[PDB]
Amino acid sequence: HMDPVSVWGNTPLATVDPEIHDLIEKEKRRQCRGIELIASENFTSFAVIEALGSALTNKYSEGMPGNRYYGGNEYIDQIENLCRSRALQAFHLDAQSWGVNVQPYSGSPANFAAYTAVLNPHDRIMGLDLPSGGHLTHGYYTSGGKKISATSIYFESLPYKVNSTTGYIDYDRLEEKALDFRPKLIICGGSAYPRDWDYKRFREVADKCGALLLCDMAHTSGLVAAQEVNSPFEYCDIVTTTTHKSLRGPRAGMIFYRKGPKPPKKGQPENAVYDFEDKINFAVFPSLQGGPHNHQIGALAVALKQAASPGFKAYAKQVKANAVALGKYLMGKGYSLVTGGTENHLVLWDLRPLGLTGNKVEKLCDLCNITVNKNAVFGDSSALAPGGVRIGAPAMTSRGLVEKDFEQIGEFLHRAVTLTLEIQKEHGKLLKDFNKGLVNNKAIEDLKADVEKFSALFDMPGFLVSEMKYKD
Amino acid sequence: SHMDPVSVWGNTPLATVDPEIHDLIEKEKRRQCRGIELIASENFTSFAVIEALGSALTNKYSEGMPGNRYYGGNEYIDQIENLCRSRALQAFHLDAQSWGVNVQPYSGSPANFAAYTAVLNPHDRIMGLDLPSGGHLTHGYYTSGGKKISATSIYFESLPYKVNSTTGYIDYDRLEEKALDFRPKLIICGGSAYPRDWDYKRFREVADKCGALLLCDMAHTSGLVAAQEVNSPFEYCDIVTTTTHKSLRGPRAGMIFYRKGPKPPKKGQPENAVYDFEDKINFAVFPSLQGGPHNHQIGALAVALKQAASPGFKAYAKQVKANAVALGKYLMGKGYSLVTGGTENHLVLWDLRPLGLTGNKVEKLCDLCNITVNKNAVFGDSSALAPGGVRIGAPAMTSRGLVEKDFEQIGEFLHRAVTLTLEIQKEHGKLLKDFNKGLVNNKAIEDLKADVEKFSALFDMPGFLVSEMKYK
Amino acid sequence: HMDPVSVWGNTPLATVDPEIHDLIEKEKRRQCRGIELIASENFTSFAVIEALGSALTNKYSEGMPGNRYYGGNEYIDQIENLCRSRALQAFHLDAQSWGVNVQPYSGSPANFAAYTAVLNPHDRIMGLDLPSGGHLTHGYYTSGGKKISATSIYFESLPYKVNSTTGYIDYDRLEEKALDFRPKLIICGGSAYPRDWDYKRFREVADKCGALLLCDMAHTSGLVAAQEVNSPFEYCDIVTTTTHKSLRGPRAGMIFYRKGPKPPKKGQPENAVYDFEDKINFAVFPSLQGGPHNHQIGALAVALKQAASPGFKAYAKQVKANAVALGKYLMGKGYSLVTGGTENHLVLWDLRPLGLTGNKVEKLCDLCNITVNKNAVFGDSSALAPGGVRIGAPAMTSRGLVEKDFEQIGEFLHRAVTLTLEIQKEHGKLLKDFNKGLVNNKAIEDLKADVEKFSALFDMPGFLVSEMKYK
Amino acid sequence: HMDPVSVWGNTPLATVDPEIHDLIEKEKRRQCRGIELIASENFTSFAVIEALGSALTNKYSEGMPGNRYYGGNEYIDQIENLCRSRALQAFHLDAQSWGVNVQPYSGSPANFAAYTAVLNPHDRIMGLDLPSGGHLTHGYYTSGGKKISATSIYFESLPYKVNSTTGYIDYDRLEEKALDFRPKLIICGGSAYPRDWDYKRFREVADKCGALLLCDMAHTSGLVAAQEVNSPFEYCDIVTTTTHKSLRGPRAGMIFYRKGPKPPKKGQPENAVYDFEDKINFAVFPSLQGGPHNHQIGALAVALKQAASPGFKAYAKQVKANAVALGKYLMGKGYSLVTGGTENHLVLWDLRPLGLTGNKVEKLCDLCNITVNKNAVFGDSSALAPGGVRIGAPAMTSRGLVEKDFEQIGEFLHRAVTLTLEIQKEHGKLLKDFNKGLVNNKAIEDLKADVEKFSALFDMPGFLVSEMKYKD
Ligand SMILES: Nc1nc2c(c(=O)[nH]1)N(C=O)[C@@H](CNc1ccc(C(=O)N[C@@H](CCC(=O)O)C(=O)O)cc1)CN2
Ligand SMILES: Nc1nc2c(c(=O)[nH]1)N(C=O)[C@@H](CNc1ccc(C(=O)N[C@@H](CCC(=O)O)C(=O)O)cc1)CN2
Ligand SMILES: Cc1ncc(COP(=O)(O)O)c(CNCC(=O)O)c1O
Ligand SMILES: Cc1ncc(COP(=O)(O)O)c(CNCC(=O)O)c1O
Ligand SMILES: Cc1ncc(COP(=O)(O)O)c(CNCC(=O)O)c1O
Ligand SMILES: Cc1ncc(COP(=O)(O)O)c(CNCC(=O)O)c1O
Repeated sequence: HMDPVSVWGNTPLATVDPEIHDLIEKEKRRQCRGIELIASENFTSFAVIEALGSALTNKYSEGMPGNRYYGGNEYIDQIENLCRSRALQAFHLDAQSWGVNVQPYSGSPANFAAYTAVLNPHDRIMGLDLPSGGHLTHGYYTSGGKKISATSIYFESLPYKVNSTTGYIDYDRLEEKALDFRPKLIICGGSAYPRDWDYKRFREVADKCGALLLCDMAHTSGLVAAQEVNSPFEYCDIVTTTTHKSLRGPRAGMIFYRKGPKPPKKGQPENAVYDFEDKINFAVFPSLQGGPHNHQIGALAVALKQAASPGFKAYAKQVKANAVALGKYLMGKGYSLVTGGTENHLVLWDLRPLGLTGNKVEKLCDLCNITVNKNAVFGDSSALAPGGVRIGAPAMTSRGLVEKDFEQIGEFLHRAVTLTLEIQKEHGKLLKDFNKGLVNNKAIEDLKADVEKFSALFDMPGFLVSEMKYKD
Repeated sequence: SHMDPVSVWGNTPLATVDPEIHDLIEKEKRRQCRGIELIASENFTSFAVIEALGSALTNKYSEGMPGNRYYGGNEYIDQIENLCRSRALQAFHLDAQSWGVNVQPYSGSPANFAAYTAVLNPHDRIMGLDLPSGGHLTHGYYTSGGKKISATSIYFESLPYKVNSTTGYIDYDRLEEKALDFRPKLIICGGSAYPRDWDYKRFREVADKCGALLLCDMAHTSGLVAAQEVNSPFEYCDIVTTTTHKSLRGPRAGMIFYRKGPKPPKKGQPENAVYDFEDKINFAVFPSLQGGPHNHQIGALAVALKQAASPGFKAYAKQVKANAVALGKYLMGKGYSLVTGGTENHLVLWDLRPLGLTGNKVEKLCDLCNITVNKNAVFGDSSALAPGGVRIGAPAMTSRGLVEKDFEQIGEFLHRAVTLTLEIQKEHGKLLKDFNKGLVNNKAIEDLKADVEKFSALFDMPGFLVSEMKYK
Repeated sequence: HMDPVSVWGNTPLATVDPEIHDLIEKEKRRQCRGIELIASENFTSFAVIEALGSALTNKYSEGMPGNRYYGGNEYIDQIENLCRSRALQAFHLDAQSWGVNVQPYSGSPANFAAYTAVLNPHDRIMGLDLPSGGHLTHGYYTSGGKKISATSIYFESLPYKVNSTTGYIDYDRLEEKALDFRPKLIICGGSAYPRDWDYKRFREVADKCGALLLCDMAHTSGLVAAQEVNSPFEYCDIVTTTTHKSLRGPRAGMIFYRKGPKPPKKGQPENAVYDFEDKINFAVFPSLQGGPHNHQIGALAVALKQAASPGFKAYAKQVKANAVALGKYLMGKGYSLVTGGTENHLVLWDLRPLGLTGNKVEKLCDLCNITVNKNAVFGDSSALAPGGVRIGAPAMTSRGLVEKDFEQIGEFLHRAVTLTLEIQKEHGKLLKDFNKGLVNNKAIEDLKADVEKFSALFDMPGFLVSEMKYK
Repeated sequence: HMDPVSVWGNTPLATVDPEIHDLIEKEKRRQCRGIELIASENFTSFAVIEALGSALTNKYSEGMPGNRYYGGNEYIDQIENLCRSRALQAFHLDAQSWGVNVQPYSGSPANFAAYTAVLNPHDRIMGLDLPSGGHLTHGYYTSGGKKISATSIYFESLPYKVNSTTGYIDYDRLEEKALDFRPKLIICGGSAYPRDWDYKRFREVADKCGALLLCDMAHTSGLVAAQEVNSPFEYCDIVTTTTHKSLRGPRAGMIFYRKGPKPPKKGQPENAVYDFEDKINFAVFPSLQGGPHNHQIGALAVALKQAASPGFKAYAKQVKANAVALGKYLMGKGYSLVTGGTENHLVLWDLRPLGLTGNKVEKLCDLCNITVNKNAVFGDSSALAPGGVRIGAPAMTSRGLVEKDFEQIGEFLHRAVTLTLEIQKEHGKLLKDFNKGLVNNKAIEDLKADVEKFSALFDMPGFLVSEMKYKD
C-alpha cells in the first residue's frame, strides 16, 4: 500500500530522517560556535531560507516570463519578473540600459553561459590568473600547462597577472598581452584580489584590442550594490555575479548585460543597439541549463530586496572596515598581506615568509573552530599546499561583529599561526610528521575553547538559536 | 546609518520581510493543490525534503570531495554528502565495489554536461534520441533545419537516432546502422517524452559493435528504476545520469553514477583491466565545470533517497505506472492518438495533429482551467512554439494519492479541455490572435475550471499544510 | 673557389648526376616496355614536359596576376592568366559564370583549399566512402573509426556509400543521411567508381539540406573536357580536379567556382551573387600554400590547349571504348567487375570470388611488367590486402592502343590472375608462402616476355624511344 | 581520329604551344636582363631542370619506398631512397639519429604536415612574428587579429617578436611568453630575419615549457648544408626546409626528424626512443598529400648531390660575403638595415626613416629590372604598403657575382631609392599621385638601361644563353 500523503509528505524532517536532521543541527551549531572566515561564505537570512525551502521547488518553468515551455507559470512568472527588476534596482541600473538573467544555477554556470553567449568554441579569453587572484572560471590552467577549468578547454585562455612585487594588477602587461593575444573577451573581477579594479583602464584595453569586457563581481557584489566599491557597470558590457557571497543571498548566479543604444565608436554605424539579451538568454536556456530553480529565484528576490536597504549599506561599510581592521592587526604582528592591505571584504595572507603552507594553517585553524581556506598566492603551483590563507569579513560581520571584534579575530589567528609554527618546529615540515602535533595538543584544545566562548555569544541569522537542538 | 540588528533582517520570517514574495509563494501553493498538475517532469516533494532544502546547509563552501576539500569547516557537510552517496547506491541496488556516484551536479543538464566532459574531448561524437522522437535537449539536440540548440550539439558532434515513424518505437536497426557509419564515442539512451521502456541489452550490443561508451539518462523514470518497476540501465550502461526531482520525488539536483572495479571480459581488452570513470567524472564536475556544491540540495537529496528506498515508495511507483496506463486507455477509447498506442512508464505523449490542433493551444486553454500540461514535440515537428503534441504525466497527481479511477476522471477533464479547444478554433479561427478571442468569458472554460478545482480539493497535498495556507 | 656557372649550372644531367640519370633512363624504359594500367596515371606530352622543366621554376609569384607580393612577374602573370582562361575554355565555361584558381600544387591540396575556403574547422562534409570508390580527401576514416585523411580530422565527415548489391551510389541513403547529418558541403566524384554521376540528384539533395555541392572530377576531367561524361558544372557550386590523370597534363590541381548571380531559390534575397572567388583564392594563398609552382602552371596551360583539340576528344572517346572492351573481355572470362561494367576510364575488379586479394595480383603483375594497383572494394577493411584491383585505360590509350589491343591486355590480365591462382593453390594463402612461388617461375618469365613484346609495338609520348639509353 | 603519338606527344613545345613557348623565352630573357634580388629566389641548374622536366612526372607512388599503394615503383623507389640518403648526407646527419621525408610538395605543405604529425587541432604553437621576420606558416595572424595563415586557424598561435632596440629575437620575452602560453611546439627559423639563431637557447626555452622544437631553415638551408651558419640539428626535434631558396634546388619541401635513443632527461624512462618517423610520414601521406611528385624528388636528389660539393660550400661563403658587402654599401649611404647588418644571405632594409613604403620602391625597381620584394619590418600592419624592402644575395651570386659586383648592385639600389624619393617629392605620397612619376620618366629609362647593360654580361645557369630566343 502507498503511505498516506501525511506520513511521507507532511511529516517533519526530524521524524522522517533523524540522521540528516541531526547532521543539520550539528552544522547549525558549528556555524554558531566558530569564527567563520571563508571570504566567499556568508550567513543568509531566515526570510531567504523560507523562500529557498518552499513549494517553488516543484515547478518546471523553462523559457522566460510570458514565454514558457510549460503551463502553470502565472505566479512563477511574477516571481522571476520581480527578481529581475529588484536585481536592476539593487545595482542602480536603468532598465532601458541593462537587463538581467536570474536563472543561472550558481556562479560557474553563470560565467560559462555568459561566455557561451558571446563566444564560439576555442575563442580567446583573458582573465586574472588564479595565483594572482582570479577564479577557476576565468580560464584557469596551471603554470605546468594542465587545463583545469573547462573555461580553458572549450575556450582558449591567456591569463593576466599581478605585478610580482606589488601584488597589484599589472595594467601595462595586461595591455601588452591583450594586443599580442587578441582576445575576444577580457574578464575582470576576482576571488582573492584584495584591491579595487580600474574598470576604466580595462575598458581602454578592451577597446584597443576590440574585445568585449566582462566583470565577474561575485565576491564584492554586496559592496557594489551598496556603492562601496567601484561600479563595473560604468564600463563593462556584461557583469556576472553569484548571490551567496557578500550579497548575502541564496546560492545562485546572475548575468547582467547592456541593452539599448551603443555609445559612439569610430567604425560602428549610427543608431546601433546592443545585441546581448537574446544571446545571453539563449545560452542559459535552452543551450546549457534546463528548468530554472524557482525556489532559488524566489529566495534571490528576497535577498535583492534586503540588499537595497539602508541597513545593508551599513553592513557593506562595516564589512570593509572590519577587513581593514583585521589586516592592520595582522600586519602589526609582522605578517605579510598581499598588497599590504585591502580595499574590499578580504585579506590574502602570504605565509611563505613564515615557512608555512596554507593547508597546515587551515587544518590547525579548523581544529580550533576557526574556518578559513588555504589559498594560492603569486607564484604558487601547489593547490594541495599553497603559500597563503584567505580571510574574509562578510560572515562574521553578518553576526554583528565590529572592528574591535575583528581585532580579536586577528589575535585568534595570530595564536593559531603561532601554534602552527610551534607544531612544525617540534614535529617537522613533512605533513605526516606535522600531523603528529595535532593529536592531544593542549594548546589546540585551549584555543578551541577560547574560540567557542568568543563565537557562541554573537547573534546568528537564519534560524533561532533558542530552538536549536545543540545549545552547548 | 546603523546596521540592522540580526533579529530584524536575519531572523524575521519571510511573511514580514517580503510580503510580496510571501504572497506569491502562497498563491503558488494554492495553484499546486487546487488544479490537476500533469507535467510529466514535475512532482510534489515532501515537507522533509523541503526542510533540508531551506536550511543552514546553504551557507557552506565545500569544494572537493568528502575528506579532501578546498575549505575548512566540513566535518558535518562531509557526513551529509557521504550519506547522500551511500543512500544513492542503495536506492538503485548497486554494489559499492562496482558503482560510484557523484551527487554534486546542480541539476540534470549540469549532470549530463559533466558526464560528457569527463569522457569526451571537444567535438567528440555522440548519439542520443532525437528530441521530436522523445530525447532530451542535452542528448545532442539540433533541429531538422540544422540549427544547433543544445550546447551538447555545439561542444560535441551529435547525430541523433530516431523512432520508427509509423510505430513510434525506437528503430534499433537504424540506430545500429547509424552508429556503425558515424562511429560515436558515446551513445546516450533514456528520454524525456518516450512512453516505452528501453532495450538496454540491445544498446549495449550496438555500443560494443562500434566501440562506444553507453550512458543512460534515467531522469524521468529514476523513481521507477529505484522501485524496480522498469528495466534497470545499470545492468548494461557504463554511466547513468539522472535528475532527482521528477519521478524520484526529491529536490532539484542531478547525480552521475559510474562503473568501478574490473571490466567484464572483452576480446582485445587486456586482462585485469579496470574501469577509470571515477576520477574523470569527479574532476569534470569539479573543478572543471561547477564551483561550490549546493549542500542544502545534497542534504535534501539524502532525505529523498531514504524515502525512495521505502516500501511505500515502491507502491507509489507501481501506482504511477498503473495510473498512466489507465489514463492512456481512457484517452484512446475516445479516439485520441497516443504515441506507440499506450505507455510502459509514467507518461503518455498525445499527438494532436489528427485534430488539426497544436499543443500550445491545448496548453493555454488547459491552464485557464487549472489543468497544467506542457505542449510537446512529436515526430516530425519543427515548431517548438506550436508543436503537434501535448505530454501528460502521472507522478505529481499520484503523489496526492490519486488512483486509476481518479486518472480516468483526469482523462475526462482532458477530453473536455481538448474538445473545448477544438470548438474555439472552429468558431474563432486557427490564427492564435483569433483563437485567443474565444478564451474571454467562456462559460464552458469556467465550468471546467470549477469542476477541476472541486475534484482537486478532494485530495491531500505533500510538502506543506493546506490547513495553514494563506489562500484557502 | 666557386665552380664556373657552366660547370655546375649548364652541364647536362647525364654528366652532373649519372646515378639519377641512369634511374630516369631505366624508368623511361619501364614506362614504354610494360602495360601501364594504373587508372590515375597517364603519359603526358613532351611539350608539357618542356614547360615543366624550365626557368619558370625560379620565380616567386605569390598573389594573383596583377596583385603580387614580389616584383618581376610581367611574364609569369601572362602565363597564369593564359592558364586560367584556357582552363575555362577547356571545360566550356563562361567567364562571367565561372572562375578558376590554377595554383594548387596537386589534387589533395586543391581539395583541402576548397574546403578551407567554404568551411570552418569541424564543419560537416559528406563524400563517397573510400571502399565505395571515393578519395582519401573526401573525408576518409575507416569502418574501425580510425581517422585517416586530414579531411576527417579538421572537418567532420559522414561518408555515403554505394548499394552493397548493385555497386551504384545509394541515392536514397545519401538523402536520408544528409537530412539527418546536415552537412555544410556534399562532395561527389570519385577514385574508383566505374559509373557516371547523377549530379542533378546530388543538387536536389544538397538543396534539401542547405549544403554546398562540390564535384572532384580528378579522374574523369579529360572525359569531362571532351564532353564524354556528365558535366558537373551544370549542378555543382565548386569543381576541383587534378590535371595529371585523364586530362593528360602535369601534376597539379585546379579549383573552379561559380561567379555572378545565383539562380532563383526560395528564401534567398533578390540580386544575390556567388561569393566564392575571394574565399577560394585566399584559402590557396595566403592561407595554405606559398609560392605557386610556375613551371607546373605553364605546363598546365600547354596541357589545357592540348585538351581542347579535336584529337583530344577522339582520345577521350577511345579511352571509354577501351575500358568497355577490356571489361567485356574480363567478364567473358567469368571475372566480377563492380557494377558489371563501366561508363568511364576504369574498371574495378572484385577478386574476392576467386579467393584472392589485390596485393597478390598487383605483385605478380608487377613481375610481368603489368602495372596495376590493388584497390579497396565494398566492405574491405584491409588496405594492405584489399579485395580488388583497379584497371584504367588512359595511359595505354595515350600510346595509341585501341579495343583489340585492350582485349589482348585483358588476356594478359587473365593469364596473370590464372598464374596467381596457380601459385596460391600450390603454396597457400600466407604471403610469405605465396612469395616463394614467385622465384624461378617459368610462366611468369613467359608472360613478362609476351608483355614486353606487345608493349614495344606502340609509340610513346613524352620522350623519344629512339634516343633513350636502354633499348 | 586520334592524333598520332608523335604529333601531340613528341612534338616540341615551340611547335605545340608557341604562345607559352614565347612567354617562357621572354621570362628567360627577363631573368638574364635584370638584377634579381628576391631573397627566396635562386637560379637552379640545368641538371636539376632536366630531372624536373622528365617522365618521372607520370608515376603514382603513394607510400614509402618498398611499401607502396601501386605497382611499378622499382626505379621510383631507388630515386626516393637516394634523395633521402643524400638529404641526410648534405646536412651531415647520422642516419641512425635522423630521418627525412622528401615528399612535401613545397615549404608550406612541409610545415603543415610537420605540425599535423605532432599536434592535434587547436594545439598551441609559437613562431617568429611575421613583421619580426617569421613566415606565414609560423602562425601568422595580424596585429588587428585577422587570421591569415591556416596555421593560425587550425592551430592556436602566439608569435614571439624581436626586440625593438636591436632587431634581434628577444629571448627573455620569448621565454616569458612560452611559460605563460605553454605551447606544444616552438618554431624557429624565418623568412626575413638577417641574423643567426641561438638554437641552444631555444632548446632551453622548449625544455622549460615542455615544448617540441622545430626549425624551419628554408631560407638558409644552403648555408646550413655548407656549415656556414649554426646547425639547427644540434638542438631541434624536427627541421623543415624548402629546397629552392639558398639550397638551389627544385621547388619542394623536406621534413627531417630525430630517430633512435633520446638524450638523457629526468622525468623520462630509460631506453626511450624518438617516435616522430611514423607520425611524420603519416601526416604527409595519407593524411594530407596524395601522390608524390617524383620529378621534384628526382630533381631534388640532383640538387642535394650538388649541394654536397666543395664548389657549393664556396658558393655559400660567397653568398654571405656578397650580402655583407651589399649591406655595408647601403649603410655607407646612410640607409637603415634591420639589426644593422646581416649574418646570412639577406638584408632587410627599413625605408621608414626615408618616408617611403616598400611597395613604391618595389614598383620603381621593377620598372628598372631590379627585382625585389616589399617586406614587413617591425611594427608594420600594412601588407600593401609595408615599411621595408628585402634584398637577397643567392640568385645573383649564382650568376658569378662577387663583392665588387654587389657594391654596384648597392649603387643601383641607391639610384632607385633616390629616384623614388624624387618622384614622391614632386608628385606626392598618395599612390595614385606617385604613379604619375613612373610614366615617361627619363631617369627610370636610363636606370633600366644601365641595369640591363650590367646584368646581361653575367653567365646564367639553367639554360644556354646561346640558344635562347631573345638575345636582345
Ligand atoms: N584566486 C583564487 N582563490 C580560490 C579559488 C579561485 O578560483 N581563485 N577557488 C574557487 O573555488 C578556491 C580554490 N579552488 C581551486 C580548485 C582547484 C585547484 C587546482 O589547481 N586543482 C588541481 C590540483 C589538485 C592537487 O594538486 O591536489 C586539480 O584539481 O587537479 C586550485 C584551486 C578557493 N580559493
Ligand atoms: N617576414 C616575412 N616576409 C615575407 C613573407 C613571410 O611569410 N614572412 N612572405 C612569404 O611568402 C612574403 C610576404 N607574404 C605575405 C602574404 C600575405 C600577407 C598579408 O598580411 N595579407 C593580408 C593583407 C592583404 C592586403 O592588405 O592587401 C591578406 O591577404 O588579406 C603579408 C605577407 C614575402 N616576405
Ligand atoms: C569571482 C568568482 N566567480 C564565480 C565563482 C563561482 O561561484 P560558484 O562556486 O557558485 O560556482 C566564484 C566562487 N569562488 C568561491 C571562493 O572564492 O571561495 C568566484 O570567486
Ligand atoms: C531525460 C532528461 N534529462 C535531463 C533533464 C534535465 O534536467 P534539468 O531540467 O534539471 O536540467 C531532463 C529535463 N526534462 C524536463 C522535461 O522533460 O520537462 C530530462 O527530461
Ligand atoms: C621560412 C620559410 N618557410 C617556408 C616557406 C614556404 O615555402 P613555399 O613558398 O614553397 O610554400 C617560406 C617561403 N618564403 C618565401 C619568401 O620568403 O619570399 C619561408 O620563407
Ligand atoms: C578523385 C581524386 N581526387 C583527388 C586526388 C588527389 O590527387 P593527388 O594525388 O595529386 O593529391 C585523387 C588521387 N587519386 C589517385 C588514385 O586514384 O590512384 C583522386 O582520385
